[PDB]
Amino acid sequence: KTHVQLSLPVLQVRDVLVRGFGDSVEEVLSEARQHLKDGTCGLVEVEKGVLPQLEQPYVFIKRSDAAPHGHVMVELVAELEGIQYGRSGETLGVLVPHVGEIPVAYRKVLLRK
Repeated sequence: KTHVQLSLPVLQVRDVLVRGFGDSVEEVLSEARQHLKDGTCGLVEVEKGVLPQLEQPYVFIKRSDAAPHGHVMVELVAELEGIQYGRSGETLGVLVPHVGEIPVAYRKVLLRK
């Protein structure tokens, strides 16, 4: 399927144990997609002071359209030293590995895969 319904655990930035997906734009997009497929991907909501507490390159989920069955359609955009790889809508948050952190909420998304 071109899209997959996912429910992403929303993590507090100070709880996150693994603060990024790797060391290159291509690696972090690769790893983010693998973790999204494996159900091992968390979401951190972006506010003042969040991104400097995480590791670049960043992987964002961004709204790709204006929401089937409650799931917002999203796609992945990576960022490294202020350059983004991808073009999409509003940021819903930054993706990180999930390794058992307790979430504060869930974000229902339809991921363009």
